[PDB]
Amino acid sequence: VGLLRIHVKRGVNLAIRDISSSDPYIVVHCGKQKLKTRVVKHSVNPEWNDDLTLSVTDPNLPIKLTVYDYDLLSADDKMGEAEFHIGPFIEAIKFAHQLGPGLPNGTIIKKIEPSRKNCLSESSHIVLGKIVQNMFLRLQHVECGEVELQLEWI
Amino acid sequence: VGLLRIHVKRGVNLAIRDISSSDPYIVVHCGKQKLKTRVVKHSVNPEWNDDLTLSVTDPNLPIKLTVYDYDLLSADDKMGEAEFHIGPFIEAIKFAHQLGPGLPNGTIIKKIEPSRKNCLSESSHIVLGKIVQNMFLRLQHVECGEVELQLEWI
Ligand SMILES: [Ca+2]
Ligand SMILES: [Ca+2]
Repeated sequence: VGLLRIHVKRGVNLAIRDISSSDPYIVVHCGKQKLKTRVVKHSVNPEWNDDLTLSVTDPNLPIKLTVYDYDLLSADDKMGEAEFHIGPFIEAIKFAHQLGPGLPNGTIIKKIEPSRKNCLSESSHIVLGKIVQNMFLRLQHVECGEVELQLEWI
Repeated sequence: VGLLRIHVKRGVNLAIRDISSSDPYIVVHCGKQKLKTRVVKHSVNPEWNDDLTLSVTDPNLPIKLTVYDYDLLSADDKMGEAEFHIGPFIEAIKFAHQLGPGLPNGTIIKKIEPSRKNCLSESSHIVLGKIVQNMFLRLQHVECGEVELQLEWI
């Protein structure tokens, strides 16, 4: 158990779902938690700069992220989804805690490579007072779009 | 200058463009060469197993790959595109030639990591009598699909 802070920074080249634009927001859901960002109107490169805080019980179940086009009068169209795992992040955190302040500032603790078994668009760095994981996610099931976020815990 | 053999092996989870299926084929084009594979009817996981042979003049210009849904009565719908570079491959080839048969069979000469500046879905290996590059490409501008190919030269 712990508290995962997801800083949702921005979307890049998101899909159009309302002809001229989209009104994108993100839903994160982990088991049964569902948290949402604010809506950015008429944008496919939204700068959400929005923080979500997730309560982790089970560090091994994936965290799902979905982008939607907000529309007041109909169900919101999906604009891509991605999953990520926070196992490696939680382990990098345990380590840094057990080493103490002897671990130098700016140290990259772990590099995670994009593969066919994840949604990274580039190598994800776990970096050190705070351990942080920088993620650039390739959205699945959509013709374009990426989301950039940074993870914190706890 | 040289001859690039592109073994187009298969497509994986390609997009639907004719409701129930697609009839996918690939066009490769490098500057002004345009070469096409055979059409696989009613498939989104086509096993093309088809060879294309490209004449390279300029090793630094990208090779573009596009998948299309063949339809006799209308322009063929695009089903994704990708670009790849053969610079690193040609250099791995020069090397193996200059070393000679002292270079062990099965040796991985180069690993190329997926990044936001390429279309790899996983790390691409350049491997040795023949130098070969294995590529798994993530298609762009489409909601799903990958193409697996192997490069040979010359
Ligand atoms: Ca809308
Ligand atoms: Ca068709």
